[PDB]
Amino acid sequence: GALTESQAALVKSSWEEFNANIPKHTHRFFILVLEIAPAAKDLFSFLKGTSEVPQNNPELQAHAGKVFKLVYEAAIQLEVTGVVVTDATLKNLGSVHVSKGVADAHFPVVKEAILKTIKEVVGAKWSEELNSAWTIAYDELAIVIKKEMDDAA
Ligand code: HEM
Repeated sequence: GALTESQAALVKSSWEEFNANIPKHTHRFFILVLEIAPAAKDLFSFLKGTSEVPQNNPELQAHAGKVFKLVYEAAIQLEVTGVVVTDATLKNLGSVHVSKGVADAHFPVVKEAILKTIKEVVGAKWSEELNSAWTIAYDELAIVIKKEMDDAA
């Protein structure tokens, strides 16, 4: 619907299972990115010039870890305040995605890699409720980001 408290708890929980194994789950996420769009390898500074996705790289891990934490924090905010707030950070995030060559058409790629990562994290605990929770938070955060992108390009 638009982030009920039970949806918000499901996101927080799954997020906590994600961050219990950062090395594994962030390796997995980038595999799921290149399986959807092999061309995306080149947008990524620590992926470029590699064969396979590094398994123990700190920059890959800190990056993929901020990405997930931002969606999870958008979902708590949609559930608390009813919106995703535009702040320094997300306007900065609009400029950086612009610099790197990210386009609007790119956003569904990262969406499907997050949904698929999360389904492998929770395993048997996966639900349609959890899936649709992650979907709303992502899509609400991509709107605000794309907005910030667009003002500059
Ligand atoms: C809601 C969705 C998104 C979130 C929350 C997000 C979050 C981030 C964050 C936090 C960073 C690092 C910024 C910094 O600290 O410099 C970043 C960088 C980046 N994002 Fe995203 N991102 C999203 C969508 C996208 C999509 C669709 C693409 C395209 C494939 C993408 C590609 C990149 C690239 C290429 C970088 C550059 C990092 C580097 O090379 O070191 N992002 N994103």
